[PDB]
Amino acid sequence: SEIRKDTLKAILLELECHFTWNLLKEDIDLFEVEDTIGQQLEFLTTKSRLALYNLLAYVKHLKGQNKDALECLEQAEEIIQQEHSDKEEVRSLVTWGNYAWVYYHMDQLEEAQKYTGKIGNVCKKLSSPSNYKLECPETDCEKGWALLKFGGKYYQKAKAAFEKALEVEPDNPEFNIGYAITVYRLDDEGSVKSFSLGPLRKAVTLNPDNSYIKVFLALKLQDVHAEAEGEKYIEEILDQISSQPYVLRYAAKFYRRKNSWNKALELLKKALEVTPTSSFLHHQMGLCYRAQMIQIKKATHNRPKGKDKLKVDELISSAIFHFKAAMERDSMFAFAYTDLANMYAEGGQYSNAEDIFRKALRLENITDDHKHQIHYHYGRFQEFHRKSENTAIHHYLEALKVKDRSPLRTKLTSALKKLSTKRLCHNALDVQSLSALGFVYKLEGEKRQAAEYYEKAQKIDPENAEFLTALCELRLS
Repeated sequence: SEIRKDTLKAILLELECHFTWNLLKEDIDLFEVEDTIGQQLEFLTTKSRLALYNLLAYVKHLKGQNKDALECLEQAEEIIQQEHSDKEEVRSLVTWGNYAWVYYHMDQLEEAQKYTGKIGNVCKKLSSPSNYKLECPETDCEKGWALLKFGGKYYQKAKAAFEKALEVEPDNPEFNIGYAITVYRLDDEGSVKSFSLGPLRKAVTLNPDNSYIKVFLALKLQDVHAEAEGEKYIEEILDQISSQPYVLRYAAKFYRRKNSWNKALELLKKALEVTPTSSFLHHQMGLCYRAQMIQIKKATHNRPKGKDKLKVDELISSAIFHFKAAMERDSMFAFAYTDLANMYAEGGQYSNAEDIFRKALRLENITDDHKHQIHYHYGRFQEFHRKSENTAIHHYLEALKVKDRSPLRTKLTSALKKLSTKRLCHNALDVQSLSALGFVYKLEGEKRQAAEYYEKAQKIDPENAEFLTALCELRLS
């Protein structure tokens, strides 16, 4: 019955939970997010298993695994009850909201209504101004963490949620970690900012035994050239994090940026032992082997000999090994494809690089951010290794069409201008170059120039709908 489904949905949309926080599937890699959450659940890396299971349940649903989502929600409930709180009904509202939505998506309307009913009863008892929700700092915090996990498009929204929570309890240890991590994420080659330094120090003060927050402080301290103070925090946590793969990968980053490669690898290996299925961790190892090789090549002016040549060959093979192991564990782990392809290209293995790039260019269910970077890297490969300028222009353009504002924007528009201008010097009637320039100048706001270029392209190709559309938009002035 579409009638009954829609009246229930009116109610489900009034709940506060993951299904009403606008957390879009298209903005994440579900397998990577699922891996990340799993790693955070390991060996009490967090004091917040409840939020993690609620989020994991939402992610399972997004992967089309509603039965597994129910299992996470059952684990969520057990964490609530086992706590024997006088506030177990209020603490249960997000978990109940997720239950209602999941049962709704499984076409179990009667079950969904049991949960909306329970949510309604609590809100009524507590005299909430809303029928189906109850304002609470804790829920703001949980929303904060969910937003944070969905990535860069949500960082400002996450910051707002944590600030809402902090408004009620400014010295809450948990809200402060969430706030400080968000500002850390917003601080992020830049140049790197240090707006997070204050909030991170505060969060560490409020959470003296927390390895998770300490490692971010160490990283930030490293960023502002206080590596020595940062290493003291790293040394403080090392014994506590030996079975905590999520924190280990950040401590390993700390050592990698110091060029302490064996230290970084020792930690990443500990991490892979807790979670051997992690694409993320394999890729991090590959980056670490690659960084070492680049450093050796520099120190030997690109001509390594002897034990250095030997080391370089081993590092290259080890890097390839881990990039492939990453791809094997998540066919959607796009960073592994491009880093692998770029390595083959650098070693002159063009067929191999092309094989990898073609797989990457055909991945469908990956974020626009990843497609954008894949197009960029393929464009660079075409420009500098194939020397195929038209093919490069095609992919630089696709990169911009997928994502027009990113740290790659300046590089993309500069390359498009250069190759298009060069081409137009040879053939004033090259349609691809004319329209590339029209696209770039429109994107930059140079509307007269953009119209001039598109008008030339259209006169040569009169029925091209893209040129007609771009021109219609420009004529709006």
